[PDB]
Amino acid sequence: MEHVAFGSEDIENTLAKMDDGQLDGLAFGAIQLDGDGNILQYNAAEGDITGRDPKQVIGKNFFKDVAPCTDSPEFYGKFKEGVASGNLNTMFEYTFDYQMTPTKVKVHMKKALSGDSYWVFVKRV
Ligand SMILES: *C(=O)/C=C\c1ccc(O)cc1
Repeated sequence: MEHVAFGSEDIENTLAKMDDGQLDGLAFGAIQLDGDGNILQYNAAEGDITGRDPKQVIGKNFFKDVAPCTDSPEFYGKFKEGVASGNLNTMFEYTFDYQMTPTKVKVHMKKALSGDSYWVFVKRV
C-alpha cells in the first residue's frame, strides 16, 4: 500500500508522482478534477465508498452528473471560490446520500501542484 496519510500538509507533492495504478493503493478516496469539475482521476477507495465504478465516471462532471448532493454552497461553492482564486485548501465533514445509503465522510479539497487540477480526498468518519 502507498504510505500517505489523509490530511498530510505535503500531499499534493506526493500524489503528483502517482499514476492511476498507484492512486488505487491509497487508504482513502481520491478524485482529481479540472477547473470545471470534470473527473480526471478516481481511485478504488473512492469507488468502494461511493459505489460507482472508477472507469465509468472519469470524463463526467462531478457536480452536475456524478455527485449532485455536492452542488450547494458548502461543497461546490467552496470549490468554485477556490478555483477562481487559484488557491484551495479546506477540510469538512459532509454527507453523500445520492442513490446510496447516507454516509458521513470527511473531505479535503486541495489545489493540485499541477496547473488547472484540484484534489478531492474522502474518508469515512
Ligand atoms: C453526494 O452526493 C456526494 C458524493 C457522491 C459521490 C459519488 C456518487 O455516486 C454519489 C454521490
